[PDB]
Amino acid sequence: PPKIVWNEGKRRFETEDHEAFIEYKMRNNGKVMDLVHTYVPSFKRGLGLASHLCVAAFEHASSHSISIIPSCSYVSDTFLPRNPSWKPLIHSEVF
Ligand SMILES: [Br-]
Ligand SMILES: [Br-]
Ligand SMILES: [Br-]
Ligand SMILES: [Br-]
Ligand SMILES: [Br-]
Ligand SMILES: [Br-]
Ligand SMILES: [Br-]
Ligand SMILES: [Br-]
Ligand SMILES: [Br-]
Ligand SMILES: [Br-]
Ligand SMILES: [Br-]
Repeated sequence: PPKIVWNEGKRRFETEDHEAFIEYKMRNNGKVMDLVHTYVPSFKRGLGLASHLCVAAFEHASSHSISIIPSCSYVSDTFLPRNPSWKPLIHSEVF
């Protein structure tokens, strides 16, 4: 898979070239990660990056016992339905 890094200073997981990313906001004393925006430029489409970015964010949340708000339409409309094994990470009140 493509190398994804965690850029805390920009609240994002991103490709190493910074061009594709998923941004988040932390809430509730660091217990909830709101995935607010996934961005893949058109020239980087077709590489699975949106999904790889989501996996990186979900793995981070899972490892840290953080729940997720899937605010981003990619996360909610595409990633989660296609990857339902990640659904338990979603804050229960979201769904
Ligand atoms: Br890349
Ligand atoms: Br890259
Ligand atoms: Br934050
Ligand atoms: Br917080
Ligand atoms: Br709480
Ligand atoms: Br935090
Ligand atoms: Br793609
Ligand atoms: Br993509
Ligand atoms: Br996906
Ligand atoms: Br799955
Ligand atoms: Br399902």
